[PDB]
Amino acid sequence: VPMDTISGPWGNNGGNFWSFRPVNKINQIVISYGGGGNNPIALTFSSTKADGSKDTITVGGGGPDSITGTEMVNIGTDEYLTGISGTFGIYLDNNVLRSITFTTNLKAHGPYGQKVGTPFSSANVNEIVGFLGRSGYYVDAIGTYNRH
Amino acid sequence: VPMDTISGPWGNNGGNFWSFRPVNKINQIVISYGGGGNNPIALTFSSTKDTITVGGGGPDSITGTEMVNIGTDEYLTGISGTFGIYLDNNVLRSITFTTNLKAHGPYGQKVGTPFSSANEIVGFLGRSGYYVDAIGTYNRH
Ligand SMILES: CO[C@H]1O[C@H](CO[C@H]2O[C@H](CO)[C@@H](O)[C@H](O)[C@@H]2O[C@@H]2O[C@H](CO)[C@@H](O)[C@H](O)[C@H]2NC(C)=O)[C@@H](O[C@@H]2O[C@H](CO)[C@@H](O)[C@H](O)[C@H]2NC(C)=O)[C@H](O[C@H]2O[C@H](CO)[C@@H](O)[C@H](O)[C@@H]2O[C@@H]2O[C@H](CO)[C@@H](O)[C@H](O)[C@H]2NC(C)=O)[C@@H]1O
Repeated sequence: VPMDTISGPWGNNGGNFWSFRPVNKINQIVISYGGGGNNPIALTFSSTKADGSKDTITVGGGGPDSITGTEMVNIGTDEYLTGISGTFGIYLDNNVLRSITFTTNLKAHGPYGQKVGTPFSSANVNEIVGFLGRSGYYVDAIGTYNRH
Repeated sequence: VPMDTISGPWGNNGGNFWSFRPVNKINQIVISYGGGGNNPIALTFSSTKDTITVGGGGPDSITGTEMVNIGTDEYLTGISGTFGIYLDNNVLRSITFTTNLKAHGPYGQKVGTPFSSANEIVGFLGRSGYYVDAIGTYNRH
């Protein structure tokens, strides 16, 4: 049984594995921030079905950390995710996701968070049809599922 | 400059180092529990005022406490207990505080790997975060 090509994951081995590849396009992403600054702590990916129901996952933000702010990625009708990039660095003695950018066929959304630490970038070829990685209190790792 | 004899510590490398050796006798120990059960999450050592609390660094709410009251002619002499897994953490599961008079405990659930010290206990040290990762004693004969 064939399975979608994984790019990455990028990051480290903390937290718990997570995966989300819905059968319908991911049209909305919420970046949750903590600590009063631009510190990403959680990601929500959602895909709205024709009937009004949503496929959704939230990863990271597994702790008591108060959500202090959110940013959103809105993916339009003739828009689709093509690439991701960002940085992994230290947030409160944790090597985690520090910034993230979501590229579509139409624009780059972001940067979301703080451009600090070790950078990573997906291969510029392609459609991103899902995400996977590791998370706990924050986002420990992230990669993509891909289909050309 | 001499320093008091350390026994142990026992446990693992989790959490942060802690240490408490007061010049006044430790007369009370509070054992804090979490998750509605017999699961120790924090230890408070207090002197006749010197005090420390170790563990309980999480949002985990305290669901109960128990107390050792050390008598005026009583003093700590040994410790023992177990370490094991509590919510994906290899931490302290039970502890017994022995004095010249009696063993106090056990406090918690006697599950996991046992330990026991080989005297007066004059303080404690260890590692802690959300729970108690390690524990040992300062000693003076
Ligand atoms: C529920 O408590 C656990 O998770 C705490 C947060 O760490 C999680 O999130 C990060 C980032 O996403 C991730 O990398 C971790 O793996 C962990 O996720 C958990 O992963 C395990 C599998 O590994 C999985 O089973 C769990 O489901 C998953 N949790 C969730 C909610 O999904 C963690 O506290 C963090 O621990 C790391 C070191 O592992 C540390 O760097 C972080 O600074 C610290 N976070 C915070 C907010 O303090 C919990 O562990 C605590 O307490 C334990 C018990 O006493 C200790 O053994 C741990 O070491 C840690 O204490 C911290 O220790 C570091 C030094 O090691 C010290 O700098 C901190 O001060 C101290 N914390 C305190 C309060 O003193 C526990 O794993």
